[PDB]
Amino acid sequence: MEIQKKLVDPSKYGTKCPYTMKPKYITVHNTYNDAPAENEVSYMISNNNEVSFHIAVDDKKAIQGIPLERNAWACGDGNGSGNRQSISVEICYSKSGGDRYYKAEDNAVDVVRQLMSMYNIPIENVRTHQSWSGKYCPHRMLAEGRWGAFIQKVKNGNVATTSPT
Ligand SMILES: [Zn+2]
Repeated sequence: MEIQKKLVDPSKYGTKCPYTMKPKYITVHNTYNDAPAENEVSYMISNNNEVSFHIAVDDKKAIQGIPLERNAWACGDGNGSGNRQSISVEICYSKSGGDRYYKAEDNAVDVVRQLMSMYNIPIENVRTHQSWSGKYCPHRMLAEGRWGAFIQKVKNGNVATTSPT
């Protein structure tokens, strides 16, 4: 999966990621609304709002907006774990639920494994927004029992042993 780079401006760092920290975990979220990942990033990096994320992936494209060598306020967990040292991945089109979501999820898989490989994050550190504080973000994944599946998919790169064929 190809990641786009339109990372946030240094002047916006201290509203999206004022601190610098190395990510040890990964936090996956599902989108409650449908939009291309590029839309989410363009919006998020320019926001004044506390909540930020690193990489957004949709069915079409994957775009990263917050530098991974910095924090991301995502969980509202303050200084606990993910807000400080996790990678926030936002799956776009989760609201759309259908084909756009299925690709977006599959695309996140490929993206997420890269972080596990590069930053040395075990699949055991991939957590939900609820796993830190309790905001239900991966709604689709949690409700349909697709979280564990996603996690196994990320483990290898989509075609891990979790899809019976
Ligand atoms: Zn969230």
